[PDB]
Amino acid sequence: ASIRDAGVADLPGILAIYNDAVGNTTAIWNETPVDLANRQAWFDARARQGYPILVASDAAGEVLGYASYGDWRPFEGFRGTVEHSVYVRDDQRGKGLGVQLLQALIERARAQGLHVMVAAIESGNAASIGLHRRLGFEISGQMPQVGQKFGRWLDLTFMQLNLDPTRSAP
Amino acid sequence: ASIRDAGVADLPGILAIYNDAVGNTTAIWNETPVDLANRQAWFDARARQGYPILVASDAAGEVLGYASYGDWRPFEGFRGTVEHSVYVRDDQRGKGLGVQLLQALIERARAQGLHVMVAAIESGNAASIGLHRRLGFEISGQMPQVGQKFGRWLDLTFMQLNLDPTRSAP
Ligand SMILES: C[S@](=N)(=O)CC[C@H](N)C(=O)O
Ligand SMILES: C[S@](=N)(=O)CC[C@H](N)C(=O)O
Repeated sequence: ASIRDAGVADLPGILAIYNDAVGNTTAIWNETPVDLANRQAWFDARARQGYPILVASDAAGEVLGYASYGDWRPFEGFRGTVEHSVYVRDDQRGKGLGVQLLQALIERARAQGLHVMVAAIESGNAASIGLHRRLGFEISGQMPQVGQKFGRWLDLTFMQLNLDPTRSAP
Repeated sequence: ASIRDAGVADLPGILAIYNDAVGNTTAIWNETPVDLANRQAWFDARARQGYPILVASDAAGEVLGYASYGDWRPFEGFRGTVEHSVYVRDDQRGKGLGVQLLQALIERARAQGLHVMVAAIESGNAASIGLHRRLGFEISGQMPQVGQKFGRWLDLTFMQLNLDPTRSAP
C-alpha cells in the first residue's frame, strides 16, 4: 500500500472504515454511526487547522486505512500536543498498514513543529499498544472504567511520544 | 465557610479567582484572562448538563472558592466520567476549603449517577495531589511535557476516583 493525503473522494471509504469501528470495535468509544456530511465537516476542520488526514491506498485508489490527529485538550497550554487516530480496514489487518500510517503521521507532526503525540487506547488492545510501543510511544496512564461500550465498562491506556526530546523549552 | 450552589451574583467573585489562577498559577493551563460574559455562558452551560457549580462562602457572602465538573473527553463512551476543577481564593489556603468543596462535589457526582471523577493536576502540585490521595483518588496518569505555561514545559498528573465501584456494568 501507498500513503498519501486524503482527498474529498476518499471520504466515502474513510466513512465506511470509521462506522465499522463504531459498530464493531472498542477502538472508538462512540456507538452512533456518522454520515458523509459529518466526515466532510471533519475533513474541512482538519484542513483549516493544518492537521493532516492520511490514507493507505492502492493503485485503484481504494481506502485501506486512514490516520489523522487533532487537539488533545481544550486549553491553550496543550498546544504542542495532539491526539491521533489510526484506522485499518478490518480485512487489511496483519499487513503492517498501521505501522505505515503511524510512521507517516509522526513525520508530519514533527515537521509541523509539534511536541507530543498522545494515543488513547482501550487497554485490552494489545495489537495497538504494541504498534505504538515499537514506534517510540511509552505508556503514560492506565485509567480503569472511564469508558463504556456494548454495555460494559472499559479501561483506557494512554501512551505518548515526544517528537523533539532535545527541545528543552517551548 | 458554607457550601452552596453558585448563583449569578457569585460570578464576579468566581471570575476574579479564575483570572488570578490564570495569571499566577499552573492550576489552569491558559494564560489569557476571560470576562464576565464568558463565565455567565459557562454558568448556563453547566446547568444545561445538570453539572453543579459550588461555592464556599462566608457570612459576608464572599466567594472564598468554587468547584465544578464537566465532560472529560468528547466521545459518548465517556459519559460516566467527568473532570472536575477546584479553586480556592489565594488568601484562604490552609483553611480546608479545598477538601470541603471536593467532598461536596463528590457527593453531587455520585448522586447524578456518574461513575468516575478525574482530576487533572500539574505534577509539581504536591499539595493538591496529596489532598486528592486522601479523598480516595489514585494516580492514573503521569504525562511529561504535554503542556506549557510561563515559557516552560509542564507535566500533567491524572488522578481518579471510582464513585460506584460495586456497579458491575453501566
Ligand atoms: C474514543 S477513544 N477510545 O478515546 C479513541 C479516540 C481517537 N484516538 C480519536 O482521537 O478520535
Ligand atoms: C488546564 S489543566 N491543568 O488541564 C486543569 C483543567 C481543569 N481540571 C478544568 O477542568 O478546567
